[PDB]
Amino acid sequence: KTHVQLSLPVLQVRDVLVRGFGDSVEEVLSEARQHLKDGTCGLVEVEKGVLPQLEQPYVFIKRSDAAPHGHVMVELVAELEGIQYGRSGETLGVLVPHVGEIPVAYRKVLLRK
Repeated sequence: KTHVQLSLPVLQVRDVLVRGFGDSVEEVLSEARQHLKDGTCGLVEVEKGVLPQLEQPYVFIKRSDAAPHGHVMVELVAELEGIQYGRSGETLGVLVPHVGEIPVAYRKVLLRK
């Protein structure tokens, strides 16, 4: 399927144990997609002071359209030293590995895969 319904655990930035997906734009997009497929991907909501507490390159989920069955359609955009790889809508948050952190909420998304 071109899209997959996912429910992403929303993590507090100070709880996150693994603060990024790797060391290159291509690696972090690769790893983010693998973790999204494996159900091992968390979401951190972006506010003042969040991104400097995480590791670049960043992987964002961004709204790709204006929401089937409650799931917002999203796609992945990576960022490294202020350059983004991808073009999409509003940021819903930054993706990180999930390794058992307790979430504060869930974000229902339809991921363009």
